[PDB]
Amino acid sequence: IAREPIAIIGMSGRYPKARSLNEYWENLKSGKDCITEIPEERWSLDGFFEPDPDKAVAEGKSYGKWGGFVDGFADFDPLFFNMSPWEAMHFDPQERLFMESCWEVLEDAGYTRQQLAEKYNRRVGVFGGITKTGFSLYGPDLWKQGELIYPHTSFSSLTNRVSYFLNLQGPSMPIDTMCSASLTAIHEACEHLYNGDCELAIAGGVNLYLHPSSYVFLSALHMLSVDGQCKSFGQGGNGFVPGEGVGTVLLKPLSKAIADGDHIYGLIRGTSVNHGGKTNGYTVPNPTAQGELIRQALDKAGVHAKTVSYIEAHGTGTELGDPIEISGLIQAFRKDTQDTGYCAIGSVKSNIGHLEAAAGIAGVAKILLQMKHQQLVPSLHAKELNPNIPFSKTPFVVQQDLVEWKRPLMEVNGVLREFPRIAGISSFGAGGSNAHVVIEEYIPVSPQNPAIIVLSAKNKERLIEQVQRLLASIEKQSFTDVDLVDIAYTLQVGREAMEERLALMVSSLSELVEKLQSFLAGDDSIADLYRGQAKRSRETADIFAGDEELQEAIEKWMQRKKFAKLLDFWVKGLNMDWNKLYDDKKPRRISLPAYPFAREHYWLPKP
Amino acid sequence: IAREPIAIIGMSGRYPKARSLNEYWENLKSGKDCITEIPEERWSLDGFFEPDPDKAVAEGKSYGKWGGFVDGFADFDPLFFNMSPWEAMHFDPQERLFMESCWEVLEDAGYTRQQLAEKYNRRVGVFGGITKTGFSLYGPDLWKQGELIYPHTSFSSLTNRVSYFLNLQGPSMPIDTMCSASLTAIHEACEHLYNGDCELAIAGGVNLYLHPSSYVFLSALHMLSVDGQCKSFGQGGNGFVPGEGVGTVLLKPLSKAIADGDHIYGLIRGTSVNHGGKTNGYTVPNPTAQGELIRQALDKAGVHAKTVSYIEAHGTGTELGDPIEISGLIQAFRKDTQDTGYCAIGSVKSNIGHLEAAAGIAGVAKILLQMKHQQLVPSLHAKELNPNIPFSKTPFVVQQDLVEWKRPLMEVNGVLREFPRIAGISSFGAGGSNAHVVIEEYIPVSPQNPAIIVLSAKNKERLIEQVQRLLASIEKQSFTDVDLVDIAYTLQVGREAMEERLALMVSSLSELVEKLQSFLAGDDSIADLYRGQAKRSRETADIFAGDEELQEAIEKWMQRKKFAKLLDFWVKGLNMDWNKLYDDKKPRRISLPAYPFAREHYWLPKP
Repeated sequence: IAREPIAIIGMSGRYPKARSLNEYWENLKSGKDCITEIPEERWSLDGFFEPDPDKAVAEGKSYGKWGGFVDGFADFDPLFFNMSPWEAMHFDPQERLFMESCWEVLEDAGYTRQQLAEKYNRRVGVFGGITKTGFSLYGPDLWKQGELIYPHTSFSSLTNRVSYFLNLQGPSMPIDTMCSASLTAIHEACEHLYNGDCELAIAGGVNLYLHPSSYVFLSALHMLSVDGQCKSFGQGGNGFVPGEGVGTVLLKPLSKAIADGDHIYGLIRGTSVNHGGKTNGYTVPNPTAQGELIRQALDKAGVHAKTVSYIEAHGTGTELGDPIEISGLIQAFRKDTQDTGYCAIGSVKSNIGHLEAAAGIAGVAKILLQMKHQQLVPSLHAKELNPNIPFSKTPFVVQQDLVEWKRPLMEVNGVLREFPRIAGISSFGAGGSNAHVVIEEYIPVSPQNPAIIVLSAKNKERLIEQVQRLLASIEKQSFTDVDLVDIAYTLQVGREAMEERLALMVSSLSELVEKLQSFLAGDDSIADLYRGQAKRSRETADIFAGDEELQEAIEKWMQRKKFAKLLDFWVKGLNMDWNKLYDDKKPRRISLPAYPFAREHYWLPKP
Repeated sequence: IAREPIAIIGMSGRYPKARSLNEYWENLKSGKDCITEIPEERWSLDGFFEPDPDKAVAEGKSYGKWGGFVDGFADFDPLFFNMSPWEAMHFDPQERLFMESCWEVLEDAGYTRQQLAEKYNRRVGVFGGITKTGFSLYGPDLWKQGELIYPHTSFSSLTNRVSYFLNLQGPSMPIDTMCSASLTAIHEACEHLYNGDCELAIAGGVNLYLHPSSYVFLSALHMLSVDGQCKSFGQGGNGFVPGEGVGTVLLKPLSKAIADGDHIYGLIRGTSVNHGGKTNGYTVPNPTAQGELIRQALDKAGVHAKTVSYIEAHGTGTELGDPIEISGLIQAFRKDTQDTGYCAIGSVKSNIGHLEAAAGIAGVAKILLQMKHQQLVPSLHAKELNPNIPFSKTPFVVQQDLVEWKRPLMEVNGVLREFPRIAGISSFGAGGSNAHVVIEEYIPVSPQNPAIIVLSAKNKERLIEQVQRLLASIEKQSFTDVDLVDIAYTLQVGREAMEERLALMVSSLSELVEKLQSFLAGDDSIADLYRGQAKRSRETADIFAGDEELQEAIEKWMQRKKFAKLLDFWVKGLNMDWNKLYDDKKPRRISLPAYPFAREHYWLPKP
């Protein structure tokens, strides 16, 4: 029997040359090649790089010097997370990026820690894909010099730190199935929702290259392309090029997501995992296993293969792997249809490289953005196709250009019928752990009644950045006055009230823009704008909170639109339940910029 | 609604001073303290050990020099696993131990890879607890000397290698929730059985200390006892002492285990996991979380707390942790009963130390052995109890001596009723990931018709060891002629036929003993005993296998008891289906010694 879909109600991500999901989409749309040489900051090429692959292996060197790298890999805001600068240095940057990403995904969804505790009794799971080690390798040389620095990678801490800080009591565990880690995390997250182990789940992954030995080892296994490219299904695919990233999604069963008014990116209709079993080699993929995997996900989802219109392939660009992936796909698909050339296929690995543990979540992000903008983006390095793959005899055509993503038409029974946009994504671990996920698009003020816009951050600098980023988002998302109430509501209930506070009473979006610009310009005496720190009136604020009579008065202030007094108190530290503003019709939560973390650089000292 | 229990149909384990489960039990029964100083083989104490704890931390040293260590930690039989000696050296010994343990657990259960493929379509999951890194830290010094040796710890490979070699296609993933890893693995294994992700599951864990930095780090966190003991619930508990181990269980739903005639160690009636959420410190356990965890497992199991008669506690022996564990337990228990002093409590950590990832499976092994022998063993270092814990006001009494384990009596409704032996086990990760499992005991030849005893190994040396170990087991398990048919059947269908073969036709157990002893003595011309290699008649054997007419003839040989010809051919490489021996009544599978792997030492070279 079929199960209800899992809604994706929040997403965060940083990928190569894409500090934000908006930049990620722009890069994907334009077919941007995000591969570069290793940054000197990570390590030097001298003594590391040897272009002759066989000589490189003989001399313990790497014949690859290319990768898709994330900017600010060592950036962190430890004060924000109640951590010391010294503590941060001990933390694997991968775990740091994931910490921020998990905070971001709650904010994207429009959730606070308080709401998760009150409404969901903290029943939130955290499933984090991770596989790379190497941070710890810097230890021994530091210890020889007497430094009391113990760099360590704790997979368990990847998720436990998040559960601790966000105050979550659902299952908290890392997923390491190598290259399929983050897609396996999504599978496990969904299954744990289905069996009631939690009511919400964070799923995702992270992948960074921190020590040069990672490249030396991949070279020793001849897994690297000498051309530094993932030529997904293209001629001359000869290995992969490594890549970095971090991403998460927030998951909740569809019926409840609709009931709670969440914004929905898409639906997970089915997921599957398996293992290849005994093949001709430990790292040799199994096309029969892959086909059964895909078929099971389709079956669980209730999806007919003729109605799948995009596949995000594993697609690492290997001579052996790429043709095997297509064999697996057609094995699954052909049980439903013999039709050919109707489904687009691609791989983001052609753009940003092989993100290993984070490859799945990166691919999911691509699918969701393709769904949002209803476009299919190019897949790179395959103008000439792998000649060993007979695509014309399969469902699949490698997407070469940016095009409209059209809803497909299938005959139910002599009647044409439009189907929604459905995509599949595969992720295959080198060790043989496989995962597949089937995703479907989601098809759903005045001076007399002004909006209350609130913003808050840990300090003035962060607050200013918040204002800048909100202004940019308003322009980028092409908001109008119709969106104002949603913006207000999201910032009200979807953001944690912090120390440095700002509040506005506005009648129009244009009004909001103007006052924020005046704020940034240094203008003061701005009409109906309030600034303050929560430390100013803390003793009084605490008295207000605990007191029945004083809370009633605040409620009356809200009922009678005494916003001047109300907003003045809020910026001074008085905490409110902004839901009290709304009698019956509650606005919707939408995506707005997450907290702009301090970008403080924390990386181990030279030995 | 309640779910049917998960049967434990196989178990393997190596623990400190216990190469076998039989030795493990003897140690537990006698209250043996298995803690020793660090073996010189692992690392030297010079430059490592400093008894002043605060001085040790200041100087990057360890104030602990004690542990529960497994013998043969670096032993492996790579040829057996189709691996090279060079390959083995690259493999983390933890992964090696787990590989052998997984092979052993199939054999204990009486399963072959072939049977798993034919009867269960390879739908077998592998869930392996692991958390320790350090093997890789030896890399940098080796690379400076130009060695092309890349020691690496791949959590994913822990399970993927097993899935590959054993040819399994169920979920294959490591579990790292720190100290609760292997108990979490059991939870995940059971849940994956319930949701149909597989039909059988291997669950367990492994834990080894391979690099001294592990102790230096535990010292830096002041987690080590200066007395090198886990004083579980005892006066002066002041930290833990580390410990090593590897263990696995094979799991299958009870109804099917009964149907297939498996031997059952016990029943998993309920399991639970959660996370502590926000506590006063990252490593500070949450008694309320623990109580809800335990209560959920009890609820899932349908177990009333008055009927639980033993708890295997996490019990690490810390000033803060031990009293919190009891608070959590009584919170769960008191929802069912206010009764006191009826349930025994203990921790194997008092015997073998804190096995971290493998602590859970070690505790499970203890519970099952206690159930098998219907005895409760001592818990050490608690003659004087922790004075901060008011045990007399709780259900619990620390087990001080070896005693009969009595089935408890509870009043259902004015009527006395005997209940089966039910135990709970807790495992708490330092990062806050918790697990609890509720386990219940399982309450179920002639010269004219001789038994066919078969043994086989990779070579003569291994075969000889097999014979020795079988003889020892016959004496140890106090078998009689009644057990002969089970022994025969288990060795027939529960063992993979290997290259070096031995077969006997016997009428009595005494006959079996005598002929095996003669074999070992070098006697030849032994009546009704056959020796051979499968390479001898390989070409002919292959012809026999593929041929319909020849197989019919073999079947007739079996039907007409032409064992002389039959056994002569089998030892020469002819493969048979021994089930053909049995018309209606099939004997039961029982526990017999697993394959005696070559003990070849593989450890990295000195830098």
